[PDB]
Amino acid sequence: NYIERVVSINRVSKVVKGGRRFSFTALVIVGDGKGMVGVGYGKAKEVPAAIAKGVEEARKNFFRVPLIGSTITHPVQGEAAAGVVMLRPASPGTGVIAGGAARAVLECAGVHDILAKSLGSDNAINVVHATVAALKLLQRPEEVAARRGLPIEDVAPAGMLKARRESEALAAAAAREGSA
RNA sequence: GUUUGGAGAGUUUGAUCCUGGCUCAGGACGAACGCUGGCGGCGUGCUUAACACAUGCAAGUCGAACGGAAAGGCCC
Ligand SMILES: [Mg+2]
Ligand SMILES: [Mg+2]
Repeated sequence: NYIERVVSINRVSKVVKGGRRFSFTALVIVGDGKGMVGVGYGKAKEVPAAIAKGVEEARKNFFRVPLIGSTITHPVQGEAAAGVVMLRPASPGTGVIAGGAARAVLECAGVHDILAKSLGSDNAINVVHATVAALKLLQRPEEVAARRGLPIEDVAPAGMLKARRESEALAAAAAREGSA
């Protein structure tokens, strides 16, 4: 099951000697809610065809979000095309505290608890791009440990190790219930 | 050491991105005004003229400091 959010529909227009030739653009976000998300921008003469092209471009651009539990690993600031988004991890229960465009990215990413603030341009297209830039700056503790050559207990905070442990237990629980 | 904690929307253009102001959704009050109005608990009430003030109260008490004797009391 893929969750699909249409963030914005924009009616654009070319000009010609005969008048204005209108077109539609759709910014579409597709994800599985398991830490995969893709962003697709589709444009066509009609709204449904624009959305459909957006869905396809999003699936072409699936990428993986490092998620410790139901939260991002560490605070990050992504900047793209004047868009600036700050992401901060939150404790369980906080919920998605995010603005409209960033909410669509993070919900489809399956982030359940996050604090997100937009600090630059309010243009939905560029806010989405900035949010993706931030999510690409997220690092896994496993990857930090390897890149540093140190063990995991040496590079990460004990409380993040703990939250890792419990999240692995719930993954095992779902595997037990699902294979039973 | 460390989680207990940040949401945005509209509006410059034929269309676009940016910059940038304006406006709105929240909360608060020693409040006022309009419509409406059942009860109780607990608070609270001149923000203006340190303007002017009828009337009654808001500082007395001690006979174990003292001479005394108007009111009571008791004794002729
Ligand atoms: Mg701005
Ligand atoms: Mg006064």
